[PDB]
Amino acid sequence: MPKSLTFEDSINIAAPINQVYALVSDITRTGEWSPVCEKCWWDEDEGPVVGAHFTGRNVTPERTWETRSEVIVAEPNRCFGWSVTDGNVKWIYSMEPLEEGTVLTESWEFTPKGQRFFHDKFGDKSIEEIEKRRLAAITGIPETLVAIQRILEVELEHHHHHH
Repeated sequence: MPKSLTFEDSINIAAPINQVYALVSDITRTGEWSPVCEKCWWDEDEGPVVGAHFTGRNVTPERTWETRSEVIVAEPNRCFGWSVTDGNVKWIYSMEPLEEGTVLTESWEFTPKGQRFFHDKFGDKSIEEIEKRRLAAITGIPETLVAIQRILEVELEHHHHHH
């Protein structure tokens, strides 16, 4: 039942917080004059603080879509969590720097606001659509946590560390 489209996953990575922060924050890339992006900028231009929001319209031969994400929690080298639109989608990345690595803990909190975007169109028939995005995050977020860990550990050594 449409109640709370929320999922979280945490993993211990054998790489420092400098690696983990730079890996999870993937928006800024080769785009000095906008190639695959139409217009994309980050809060590093102004100031990455609570209330600031990085905005990026992406352009593809299929779609043209824009994502603004507001920094509702800014903790320098402790936790960086943004929100796509006014309390609609949350992406909360808790970063715990160990003396042997960093534990990344992601929390996706999709509220009834964006659920209503499906519900108000179909309701009965949109149940599958809200379950779709739920289950795609239940599979997608843990997958991503392992991918962040993996690419870093291969880059650290690749040798010895393999089960």
